Amino acid sequence: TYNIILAKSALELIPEEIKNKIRKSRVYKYDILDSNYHYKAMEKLKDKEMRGRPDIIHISLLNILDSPINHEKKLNIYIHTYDDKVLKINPETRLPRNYFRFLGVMEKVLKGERNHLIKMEEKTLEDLLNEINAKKIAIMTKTGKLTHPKLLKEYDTFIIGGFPYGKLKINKEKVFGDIKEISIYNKGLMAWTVCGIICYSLSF
Amino acid sequence: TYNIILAKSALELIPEEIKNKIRKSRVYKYDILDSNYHYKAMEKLKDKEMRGRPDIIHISLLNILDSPINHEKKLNIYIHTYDDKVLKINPETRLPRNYFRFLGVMEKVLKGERNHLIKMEEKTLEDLLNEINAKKIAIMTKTGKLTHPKLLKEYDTFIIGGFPYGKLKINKEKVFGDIKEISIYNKGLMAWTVCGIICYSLSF
Ligand SMILES: Nc1ncnc2c1ncn2[C@@H]1O[C@H](C[C@@H](N)CC[C@H](N)C(=O)O)[C@@H](O)[C@H]1O
Ligand SMILES: Nc1ncnc2c1ncn2[C@@H]1O[C@H](C[C@@H](N)CC[C@H](N)C(=O)O)[C@@H](O)[C@H]1O
Repeated sequence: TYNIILAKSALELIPEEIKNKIRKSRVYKYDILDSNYHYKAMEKLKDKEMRGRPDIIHISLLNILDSPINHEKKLNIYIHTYDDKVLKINPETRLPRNYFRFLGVMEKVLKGERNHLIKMEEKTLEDLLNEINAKKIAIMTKTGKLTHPKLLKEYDTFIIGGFPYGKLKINKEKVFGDIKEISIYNKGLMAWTVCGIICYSLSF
Repeated sequence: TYNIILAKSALELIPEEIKNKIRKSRVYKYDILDSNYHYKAMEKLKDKEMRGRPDIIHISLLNILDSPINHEKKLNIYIHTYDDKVLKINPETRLPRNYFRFLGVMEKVLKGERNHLIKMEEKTLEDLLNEINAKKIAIMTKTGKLTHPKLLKEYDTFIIGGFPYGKLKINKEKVFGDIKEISIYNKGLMAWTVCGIICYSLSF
């Protein structure tokens, strides 16, 4: 099996820090940080530029969950969040295609309510890698070594940034497995495209 | 330069027959049929089971538009709809990631408002195929002949149903080019997954 991880993902409950600046409305009734609705209240938020984009996770998961490699039960799926929660997504999860419905599911999971298909734990990215015994880790990034996807089969673990803008940073000395930075294209792609390219390279 | 077509797509202004059963609301203000909001009003609509799913198109287009093969300007992109409209999607279209905003864009286009990146014409699928001079056509369907994605490069035109349930029906006698039915996997996949698999085959 392969592990696929969307890491430092822009999927969080609204940070206490800024709840005071959030005026609630009926157009958006979720406690999930979303820049489309909280852009102002996020102005002085640390790393604001990489937070508040849950649709990156939604769209990527729609791609991952439906991929042949996942239908063949050959994937382990994890969402690691900006604030160090890890969601293990059961391969048979039926993810709502509706964005708001999606937010509703995630809101409950992140608040610790039980979900037999999506397990949540508090955990750093590095600890996750060690506990699943990731051995050869490909960190996907447009600034890594250009690499043909037919070579991706050589790694057992793939990490894709689940965030809008930035670069994925990981503490080498805290990870037992070997980490390699890998680009599969010379332009910046969206996260779900990268997830798709990985999944399909694993089947074909 | 390849043609990719999402065909008989579940993307329509509310059908004349059931307009009287559907009121704009604050929850969903768009004149686009969506069964997540209009399920009951669609009870007695013909082919209801393959209509009212704009999200299939939204997600597929997000995959297509961000694919390397499209960044390299090697795609022509078409949405053919259930009611015989054809939307030509400029490769540089920046499609809203937000579903409702996507609906707002598509609603205007379908109503005939000028959009310089998305052109709309009344047109059947067969007519579309003839106009673009499709010669070697792969119709994707799980029931077709299984074909490793590696071979997709031999065709010039790909057709994927932009609908939830059923099978694409095409009058071959009305089509100049050659049509083969092709399966890329031994299981029903979602349309966006098939689009993605095709797009990535074309680049690797
Ligand atoms: N050309 C690429 N090769 C490998 N991974 C990529 C590529 N483009 C985007 N990604 C992944 O997509 C994630 C989220 C992106 N919105 C950020 C892209 C950013 N330009 C980057 O390469 O880090 C990134 O953190 C990367 O992991
Ligand atoms: N295993 C598959 N191999 C090739 N194309 C597929 C496959 N599964 C779905 N598609 C395409 O995706 C479209 C949308 C589907 N939701 C329809 C599912 C239906 N089971 C079918 O294969 O036709 C279909 O019209 C096909 O064009």
